[PDB]
Amino acid sequence: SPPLCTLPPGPEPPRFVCYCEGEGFNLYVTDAAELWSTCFTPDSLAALKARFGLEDITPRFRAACEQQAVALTLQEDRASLTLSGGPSALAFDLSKVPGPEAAPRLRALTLGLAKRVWSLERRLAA
Amino acid sequence: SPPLCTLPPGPEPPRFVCYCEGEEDRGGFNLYVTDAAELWSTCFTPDSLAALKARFGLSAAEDITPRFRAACEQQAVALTLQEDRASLTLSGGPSALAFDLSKVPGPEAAPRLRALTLGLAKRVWSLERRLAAA
Repeated sequence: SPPLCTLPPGPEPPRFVCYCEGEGFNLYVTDAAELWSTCFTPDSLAALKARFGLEDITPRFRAACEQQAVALTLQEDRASLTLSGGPSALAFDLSKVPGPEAAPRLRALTLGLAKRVWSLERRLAA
Repeated sequence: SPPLCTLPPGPEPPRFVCYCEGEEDRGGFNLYVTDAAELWSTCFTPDSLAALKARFGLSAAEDITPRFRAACEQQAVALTLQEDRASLTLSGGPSALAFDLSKVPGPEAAPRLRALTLGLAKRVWSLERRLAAA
């Protein structure tokens, strides 16, 4: 079950979603109109783990999502996503994803959430 | 929590979401179907809702939401697209209900989809939170 979380974590309406993908591995955040991504190459991911020490990012991110310990800074075409939980706070630089690239991902994201809801509501009934 | 389902039912990747709104401030009922690119709605008026509920022998004070919820549960929802227009069929129950949908305009459709994506994610996070307990 692909981890994600929403911001603000309050009862206020969520204004952003943060999620991640396969370990092509990446972090994403969107306000559902624009999409920001870490945009990792397999080289720069290792560089990141190395700067930070490792060797899997997903569990740290899952852990921050559960704790609602994710911090988000957005200015323009650049974002930063911060993970608190582990030994060192983790920060990620994100760049805005061009519309034609972001678009099929946003489409797939929404349709995928819905299938998760339908499915989760099934399971919960059991 | 608000009823929805995805199509196609089964293991294949979803191409469409069906959901509904209203019948709580209580707002008029509408059904919405989307491929997450375009949005369609029942675009009900009070007259058209009465006329639909008559077309299939339902009453004015009757909520439609429970039957839609029942179609969603059983994945007994049928969809047609002329692109220009749509049909939705509910077969969750004893009697089938068919709906005419038209395209929702952009300046209204766009903010509804954003809210849908974000709302699902809240729902997912909350549901997945609510599930770990049992």
